[PDB]
Amino acid sequence: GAKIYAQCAGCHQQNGQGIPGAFPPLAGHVAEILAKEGGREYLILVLLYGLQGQIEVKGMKYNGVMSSFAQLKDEEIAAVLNHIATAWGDAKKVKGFKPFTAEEVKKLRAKKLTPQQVLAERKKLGLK
Amino acid sequence: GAKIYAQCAGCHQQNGQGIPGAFPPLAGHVAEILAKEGGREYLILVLLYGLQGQIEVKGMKYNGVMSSFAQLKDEEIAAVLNHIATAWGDAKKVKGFKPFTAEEVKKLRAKKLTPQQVLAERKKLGLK
Ligand code: HEC
Ligand code: HEC
Repeated sequence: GAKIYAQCAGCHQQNGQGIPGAFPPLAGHVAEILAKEGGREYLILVLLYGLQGQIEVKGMKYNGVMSSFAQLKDEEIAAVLNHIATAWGDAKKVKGFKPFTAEEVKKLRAKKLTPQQVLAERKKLGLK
Repeated sequence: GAKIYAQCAGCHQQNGQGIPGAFPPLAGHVAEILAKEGGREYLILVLLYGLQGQIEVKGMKYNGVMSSFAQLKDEEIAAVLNHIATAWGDAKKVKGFKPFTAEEVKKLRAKKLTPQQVLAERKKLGLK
């Protein structure tokens, strides 16, 4: 569950800062997405389905593509999330959130959505 | 050594297409870089140090960026390095063609370059 995050070095970087300019800050930014309910739903989504479509995160906008892995077993995922949700301080800031879990992960394979579909649900939540 | 290449959801893809404005295609596309006197180090630089800038993709120009695959060890890095290499029929073109002697690397591990910099070494070899 951090080893995973490691399987592809780069993208969102060992630091969570990822690498601003091309990948957004998971860095702490995961909280603000983890606050706003469903968020921990939006996140689940992302790795399973993929996301795309110009977006703004901490003002610097992005527009790129990010793939889904949706291969990693509900397990495999389930983790490399409470990992990016804690492993730079976030389970912190955010209220004692219930961690992640696999049934919830297959609970969504269902959804069987798309890179845009997915943005749509990032729309639902907004910002500031 | 291709399992590695695998750790990466999306990216240059598997059919190794990659995808306009985003990630250029290596499938096919790597016949060329090898057929120069660096094409073969460089890859290591690309891989090793990062790459940033618009460039020619047997047609398109991307403005994308490529994180550094810093983190991986030496061996692993000649693996994929031998994979994108072989995987989509490119070495099946190139002469006195060799395996990414997991050494050919510690060999070019130094320069301590940088994205634009290797963006440089690119256009040195002679491209766009
Ligand atoms: C691995 C090689 C990659 C690549 C190429 C990208 N990511 Fe991700 N990513 C994650 C989350 C939660 C988001 C959303 C952030 C938000 O909504 O504010 C992102 C988003 C992206 C984008 C932005 C999409 C766009 O519209 O342009 C891009 C380009 C992107 N990523 C690329 C989460 C993660 C991970 C967490 C488990 C992992 C691993 C990755 N991303 C990996 C990659
Ligand atoms: C996964 C983490 C990724 C992501 C997001 C990208 N790559 Fe690579 N890549 C490789 C090579 C040889 C090139 C360029 C070849 C040439 O110069 O013609 C690329 C380039 C990119 C770019 C474009 C670069 C730019 O600055 O515009 C981008 C956006 C990009 N990649 C994304 C080689 C490889 C690999 C070979 C071993 C691997 C693995 C990856 N790339 C992985 C990723």
